[PDB]
Amino acid sequence: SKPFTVPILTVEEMSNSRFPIPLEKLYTGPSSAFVVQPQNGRCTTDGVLLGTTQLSAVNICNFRGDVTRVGISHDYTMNLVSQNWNNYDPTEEIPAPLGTPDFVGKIQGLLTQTTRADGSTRAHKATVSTGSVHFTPKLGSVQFTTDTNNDFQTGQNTKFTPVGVIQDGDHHQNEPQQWVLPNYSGTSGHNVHLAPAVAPTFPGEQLLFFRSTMPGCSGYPNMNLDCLLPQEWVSHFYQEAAPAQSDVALLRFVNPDTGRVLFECKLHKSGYITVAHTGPYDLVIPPNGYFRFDSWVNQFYTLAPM
Amino acid sequence: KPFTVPILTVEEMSNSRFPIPLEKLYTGPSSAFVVQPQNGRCTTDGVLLGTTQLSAVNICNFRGDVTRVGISHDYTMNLVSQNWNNYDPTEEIPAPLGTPDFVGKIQGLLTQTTRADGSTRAHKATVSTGSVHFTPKLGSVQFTTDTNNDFQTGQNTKFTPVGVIQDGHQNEPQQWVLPNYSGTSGHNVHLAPAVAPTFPGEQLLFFRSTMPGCSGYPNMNLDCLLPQEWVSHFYQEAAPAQSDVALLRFVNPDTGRVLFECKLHKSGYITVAHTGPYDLVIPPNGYFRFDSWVNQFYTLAPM
Ligand SMILES: C[C@@H]1O[C@@H](O[C@@H]2[C@@H](O)[C@@H](O)O[C@H](CO)[C@H]2O[C@@H]2O[C@H](CO)[C@H](O)[C@H](O)[C@H]2O)[C@@H](O)[C@H](O)[C@@H]1O
Ligand SMILES: C[C@@H]1O[C@@H](O[C@@H]2[C@@H](O)[C@@H](O)O[C@H](CO)[C@H]2O[C@@H]2O[C@H](CO)[C@H](O)[C@H](O)[C@H]2O)[C@@H](O)[C@H](O)[C@@H]1O
Repeated sequence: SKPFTVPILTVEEMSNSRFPIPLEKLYTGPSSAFVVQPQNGRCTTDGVLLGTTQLSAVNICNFRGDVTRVGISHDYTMNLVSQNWNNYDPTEEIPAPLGTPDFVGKIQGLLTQTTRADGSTRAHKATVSTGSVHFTPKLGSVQFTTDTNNDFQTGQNTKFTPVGVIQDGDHHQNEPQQWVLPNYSGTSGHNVHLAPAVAPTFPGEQLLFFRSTMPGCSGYPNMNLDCLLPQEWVSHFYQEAAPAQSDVALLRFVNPDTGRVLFECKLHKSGYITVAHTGPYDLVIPPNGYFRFDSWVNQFYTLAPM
Repeated sequence: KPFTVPILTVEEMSNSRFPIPLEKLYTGPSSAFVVQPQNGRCTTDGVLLGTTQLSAVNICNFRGDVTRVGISHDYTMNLVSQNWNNYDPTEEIPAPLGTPDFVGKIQGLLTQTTRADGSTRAHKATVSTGSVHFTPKLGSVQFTTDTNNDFQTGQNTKFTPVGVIQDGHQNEPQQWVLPNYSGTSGHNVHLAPAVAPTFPGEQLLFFRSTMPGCSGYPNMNLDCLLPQEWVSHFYQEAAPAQSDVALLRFVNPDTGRVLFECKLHKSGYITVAHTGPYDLVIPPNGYFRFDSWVNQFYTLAPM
């Protein structure tokens, strides 16, 4: 049956699967203090999409719909539609629309709008607070704070394009909280249909993360953003749909110039990586290095230490 | 190695000329103007062309340090690469990889971090690619912003694009007019070639998106020759071309029925047999499938 592979793209050639920005580096660290349960960048090695994961990075943390002003304030409610402007279905068995933010934080960008009848357009700086009780994407609406109280029109197609994150408070880097899921239905109900939490189980192991730095837009935010799989790996597995022959795919990270293996890791078939290391470590890698699938192993495979 | 194209549907893919999803397929005449985009250019055997790079999220982004123009709201950015290292103007490319390849006013947010204390900031900003100060091949561009004092010198600064504006209707942007990458100081160099159908009865097939509009009455259509995912696929696979033309069938997998066939030229663009403007009608699960290597003279069934 179809041989399994991972892409040959280098880390810096790839994209974060949790926000529309490039990858910067590989990082491993302790996760015992967190529940690591992201909903974007979740895909099995056989190509089954999980959580809120969809196929292109450009759609992540984007929103579309019509807007109405909240009272006489600068806030606007967006009634969500799908990526292609068709109705959103809240009864679909997913946690929230595909691409919905999967962390608690205040994401800043531009809210843009076109008036269909005459082609007039407009844009305003806007922020969505995903920890707000008004963040209810599973129910079909989210709220934005904007720089206007009267320029947006009702009944017109409106898009939010994300740019970065903000923070407010004396406790610097206290938000965003990248490992805290929002309440997709607000106070109305609990989250449903989630991709599972992941954790290392084998002695001496940690998760391996693909790390980016989100742009900061105001205050003193925590800009670190870790994903479990690059977006290009999600797309690759989805298209290849190569069957998993065991629970774990052993990958070697290779320098293509010398041919030498730098380290090895375990790609679990449910779509995340562990390495043999303890503590925070920014991996020291050559920029042309890439991952290579070598063989099908089990969960108890003892890796060469990082 | 057998040549293939991705099995992704149109709406699962991204525009290779701006960081937005694909929406639809369009064919029309293009004899009256020059089709020479520089992003989304790649040969079927994986050679990147023009200003093309590998991820959609880096297109029309800019990074560098900024300095205010006088005491105005405009800022000059001295460009660096995606990972904050040197841009070399002597490299034989038209401009940095990912540079905009149309004349227009692109609006987004200009963001900055002060490294010493982690303070951050963001301001609405526009880059006019038809401006004499749009000189990315020289290493700099100019932004008009909504501040005249908040940006600091010597600090990492990023422009994230969102959409386009217009002044004066739908007269700008001009998607098929390349900017002058060196301004008035020199002519464009090292360009991916202009494209045109050569076989009678054929037209280009375009992968189309709508750029968000941010002010005025802009022309929001944006057509690319190859989805970004196809660029990335060919780059990785590097499958040899057995002729100059790959025959693709667009298939509805619900039925196994072929909806239309098209020619994917080795140098990286598609033609169909049709005369006139046409918005293609496709099922949501439709996709392109490579069937065989043929020649410039193979007659396509009418689209
Ligand atoms: C940390 C600063 O963040 C940005 O400024 C903030 C505004 O975006 C908004 O949220 O209001 C707060 C408080 O009014 C702003 O913070 C103040 O900004 C000034 C500089 O203009 C001083 O730095 C104060 O100490 C901040 O409290 C951003 O525009 C600014 O440059 C800073 O990064
Ligand atoms: C077409 C309008 O575009 C946007 O408004 C423009 C501003 O973004 C800025 O460029 O200044 C111009 C002219 O002062 C603005 O155009 C006017 O906007 C008013 C409404 O505020 C009227 O529509 C005029 O006819 C425009 O000339 C945008 O915010 C606005 O909603 C319109 O789409």
